[PDB]
Amino acid sequence: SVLTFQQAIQRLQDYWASVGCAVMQCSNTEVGAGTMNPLTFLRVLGPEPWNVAYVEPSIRPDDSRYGDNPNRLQRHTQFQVILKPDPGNSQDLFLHSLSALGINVREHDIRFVEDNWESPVLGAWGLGWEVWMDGMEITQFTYFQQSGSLPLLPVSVEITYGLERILMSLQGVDHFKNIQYTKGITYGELFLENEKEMSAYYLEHANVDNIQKHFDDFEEEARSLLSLWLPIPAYDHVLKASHAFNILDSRGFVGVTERARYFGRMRSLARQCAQLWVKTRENLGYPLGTYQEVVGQPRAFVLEIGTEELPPHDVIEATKQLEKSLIQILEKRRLSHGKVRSYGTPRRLAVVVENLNMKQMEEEIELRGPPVAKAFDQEGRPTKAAEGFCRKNNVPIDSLYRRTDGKTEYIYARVKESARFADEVLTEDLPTIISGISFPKSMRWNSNIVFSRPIRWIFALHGDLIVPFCFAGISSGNQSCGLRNSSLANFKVEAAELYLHTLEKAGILIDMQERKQRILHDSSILAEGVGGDIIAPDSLVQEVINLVEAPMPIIGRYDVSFLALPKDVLITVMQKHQKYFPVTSKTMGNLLPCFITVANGAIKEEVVRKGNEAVLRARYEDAKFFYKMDTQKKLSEFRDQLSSILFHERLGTMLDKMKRVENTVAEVALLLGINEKMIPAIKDAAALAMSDLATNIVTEFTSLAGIMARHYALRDGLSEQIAEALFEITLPRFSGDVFPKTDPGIVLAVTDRLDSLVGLFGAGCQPSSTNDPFGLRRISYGLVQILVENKKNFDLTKALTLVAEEQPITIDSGVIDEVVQFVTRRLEQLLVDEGINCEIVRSVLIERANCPYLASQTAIEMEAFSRTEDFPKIVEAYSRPTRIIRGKEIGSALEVDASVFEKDEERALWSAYLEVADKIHPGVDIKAFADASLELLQPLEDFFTNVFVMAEDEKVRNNRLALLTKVASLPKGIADLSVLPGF
RNA sequence: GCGAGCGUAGUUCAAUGGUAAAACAUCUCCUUGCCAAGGAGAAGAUACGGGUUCGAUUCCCGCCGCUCGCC
Repeated sequence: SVLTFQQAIQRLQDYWASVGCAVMQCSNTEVGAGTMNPLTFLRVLGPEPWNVAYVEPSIRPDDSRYGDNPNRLQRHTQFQVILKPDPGNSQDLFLHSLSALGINVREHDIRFVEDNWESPVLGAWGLGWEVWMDGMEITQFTYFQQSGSLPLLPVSVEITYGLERILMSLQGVDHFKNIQYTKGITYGELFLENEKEMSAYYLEHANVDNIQKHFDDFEEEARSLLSLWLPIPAYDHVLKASHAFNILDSRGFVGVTERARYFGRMRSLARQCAQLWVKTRENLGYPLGTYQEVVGQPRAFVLEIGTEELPPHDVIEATKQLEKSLIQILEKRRLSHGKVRSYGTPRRLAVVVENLNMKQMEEEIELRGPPVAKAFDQEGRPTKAAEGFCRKNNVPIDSLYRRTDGKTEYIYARVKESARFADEVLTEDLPTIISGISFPKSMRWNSNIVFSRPIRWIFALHGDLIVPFCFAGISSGNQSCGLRNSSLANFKVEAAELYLHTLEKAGILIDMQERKQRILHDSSILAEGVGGDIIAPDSLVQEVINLVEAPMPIIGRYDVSFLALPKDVLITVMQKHQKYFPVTSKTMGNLLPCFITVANGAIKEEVVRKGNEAVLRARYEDAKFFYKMDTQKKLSEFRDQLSSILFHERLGTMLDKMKRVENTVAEVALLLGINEKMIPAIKDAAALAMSDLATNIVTEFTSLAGIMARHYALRDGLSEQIAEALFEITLPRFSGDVFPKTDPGIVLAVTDRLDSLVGLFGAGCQPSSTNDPFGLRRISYGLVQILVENKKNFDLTKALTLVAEEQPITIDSGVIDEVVQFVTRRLEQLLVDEGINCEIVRSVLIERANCPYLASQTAIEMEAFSRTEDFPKIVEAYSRPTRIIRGKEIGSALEVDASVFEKDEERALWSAYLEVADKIHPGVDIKAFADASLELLQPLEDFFTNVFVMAEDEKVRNNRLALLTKVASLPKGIADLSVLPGF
C-alpha cells in the first residue's frame, strides 16, 4: 500500500545508515529548528569529520493556530542529515534516498530551485537549493560557510527533510489530521489536542513576567558558565533562553523597539560559545583525525563547464563575461578564428569557436624601446637600459637602428612570433579565463577556489584532440552528463564538430533563444484549446527559461468558486510564487479556471498535472480565508493597527508618520498650484492613506501594498478619485515604473517623500558612505521625476522649511541646506545622462536649481542655443563688464543717475539697459534673453571704445562703475555665465 | 551589506612598458591705454602606498574618495 508515517522514518534512517551516517537521537530541550540542535551548530566547527543524521521535532509557538489550517503547526517533525566533509555525490545520494522511501523518481518532477539561507541570531549562512516535487517544496539543501562568526573549514552539507509535507503528497491527503500514522491509528488522533491546547498556552495564558525574568536568569547563567570554560551547559542555557524569547514574542508582549535589543542580547552569546568550543576541542588534540589536503587545416573548439544548478540570473551574466574574456585572449596571443558563439543551461555554460587556427600567425613586428637619452651614450651605448632592452628580446645588440620617433630617438629592432601549435597556448591561458568569471554570491566546496556552484566536469576539446589542463581538482576530458536519470546520463563526444548534434540527441535544447520559442509556442496551443491566451510578462519568461532544460507544458484546472477574489491576487499567487502562466479568455478578457505549468524531461504528465492542481488549491484556500477575515471590518478601522510597524527608532512607527502628513498636505497643494475645489477632496483621502499596510493579505503578499487598498476603498463606497489616489502614494516602486498622473495623486506621493527625507536626514541616518541603508537614493531620485515628468512648478527651499517643522526631533536651519544639495546632485545626474553637455548643467543649476522642472526645461533649451553662432557673441558681450570690475571699492550702492553723466556713450548705453531690463524679468525663458542681449552688445563696444572708466577724478568715477555693475548683473537668475568655457 | 565601474594640470580629455600632448583658465612682453580681442613666450598633473622588471601612468597586491544595481 502507501507509506505510513513511521515507515517513512524506519526506511530513511536505515538507508542513510547504509551510506555511513551515524544515527543519533534528538535532544531534550525545546528548539525551533534542527540546525540549532547542539550537535549541528557546535560540531561543524573545526577539522573534525562528522557524518551524522537524526530526527527531531521542532517547536515554534508563533505559528500556533489552534490546529485548524491544514499546513501550519506549532510542533512539526523534521529529519536532519549533515555531511562533513562534502563527499562529492552529495546530490546523487539524495535522489537515491527519495526512491528508497518509495517514490518513483523517473515519473514525478524533481526540481532544484535556488533559495539561500541566512540567520543573524546564530551568525550563519550558506548557499543552496530547495527541492520541489510536483510543485510542493519538500526539502532544503545547503552548503554552510559561516557558523558563529568564524568561517568554516571544510564546508558542511545540510539536508533537511520535512516529513509531514511529504506524507500529505505521497498519500492524497489535504489536512494533516488524516495522515495515517501506523496501520490503524491516525496522526490527528495522537497530536490533535496537543496541537489545540498548547496553542492556548503559547497564545493566551502564558504568564508573561515569569518568562521575562527567566530570560535574564538564563542569560546570566550562560554568561557565567563561559568563565569556568564549560561549553556544553553554557550552550544549553542559550537554547532555553532563546526559547523563552519566542513565547514572549507570541504573546505580543514584546513591543516594537525591544526586538533590536533582544536579538543583540542573544546573538553575542552564540557568537562567543563558538570560540570556546573550537578551542576546548583543540586542547584535546582532535581525537577524530584532521582534514588536510600536428599541422593541418583548422578545426572547431568547444568548451563546456558543467555545474550544479545555477540561479536563473547567473546564467545570463556568466555566458557573457566568458565569451568576451575568450574573444580578447584569442587575439592577444595572435590566433585567428571565425564565428564564436556562447550557450547556457542551468547546469552548463558552453562556448563554441569555429574553425580555430592550428598555429600562431608568426609574423615579424617592429618594437621601439627606450630613447637614446636613457640607454644610448657616446662611447657608452650599453649602459643599463640597452642591455635590458635587448635581453628580453635576445636579438643581438648590433641589430639596432634609429628612427625619427618624435625626437629621433628610441633605438629598436625586430622580433619573432614563435609559432606554438595552438594547443599548448590554450593550456597556459584557459585556467585564468575560467577563474575570471565573477558573481555577487559565491561558494567554496573543497578548496579556496570560489565559484557560484560546484563545478563537476569540464569538457574542452579541439578537433579530435583534448586540450589538457586542470581546474579546481578536475582534469578536463571528453565526457558529459545528459538529462539526469536517463539512459544518457553519461556519454562521450568524439569530435568537436558533432557536439551539438549529440547534445540534442539526449533531449537537451541548449540554444537559449530556441527554448523561449518552444515554451511560448506550445503554450499557445493549450491556451487556445480552452478558449483563451496566456499572460507572459517578459520578466517571467526570462525566469522560466532558466529553470528548465527540456521544457514540456501542461494545462491544469482549479476551482471556479475562487474567482471571487481580486484579479491581482490570483495572478500574483500564480506568478510570483509558483511560476505558472495564467489564462484569460480573449473574449470578455478576464480570467478562466486554467493555468499552464512547465515540466522538465521525461514526465508522466498524468501525475504532475494532478500534483500541481492540488497546491494552488491550498494556497488559494488560505488566501481566501485571509480575504474573508479582512472584509469583516470597515476600512477606516485598519488604521489603528499601524502603531506596531517600526519606521525609525528615535522617531517612531508608521501611524505617527502618516499622522504627520495630513497636517501638511494642505499646503503642498498650494506650492504646486493645485485647484481650490480639490483641496477638500484630498484631505479625506489622506487619512485613509497607507492603511492597508496592516491588513491580513498585505502581511502575506507584501507586494500588494497599494493594490489591496484601492480594492477595499472602492468596495467600501468612496469616490472614484479618492480610491485611485489611494494607490499612487506608492508609485514609483522601483526603477522604471509609471508615475502618478491624477491630480490628488501627486500631492501625497510628494508629501510622503518629503517626510521620509527630512526625518531620516535630520535624525542621524545620513547616507555618507558606500552603504545604502533605508534607501535614501531612490527616495530622493523619484521626487524629481514626479516633477520633471509632470509640468509642475515647485519650491525645494520652501517646502523643506515647512515639512521639517513637524518632526519630533528638532531640525535646525543648517541640516536642510544639505538635503537641497543631496537632491540637486541627483538632479544633475539625471540630467547629464540624457545626452546633455556637462558644462551647461552646472551653469543652470546655480540659480535655477530650486524648481526641478524649470531647470530641466532650460538646460535642454540652452544647449541647442549653445550650438548656434550667437553663443560666442553673448558669452563675450557679458564678459567685458564683469572682468573689468574685479573689485575697485564700489561703495555708493546704486549710483546709477544723471548727477554728472557728462560721458558721451553713457547716454546711449543706459537707455539700452533700461529697454532690455524692462523685458528680462526674473523668470523669463532663454530665447527672449538670447534675442534681447544681441542689441545690447553693440553699445557696449561703443562705450568701451571711448569712455575711460578708471578714475581720473576723485569722487565722480562711481557712475562709470555702477553703469557696468548693472549691465553685468542682469543675467542673475537665468544662467551663471562665468563658468562656461570660451570666456 | 555585497558586487560592478572609475580616479591625469586649476576645469574637460589623448596616450601607452621606458624625453606624458592639446583646448579653456593663469602669468609676462606687445599698445587707436584701463575690459575684450589678434601676436610671441613661460609655468603647471597620473589620489596614496607596496611588488617584479634595467625602467610602470600601463601588469600584480593593499588603502582613500566618487558613481551605480541588490539587500
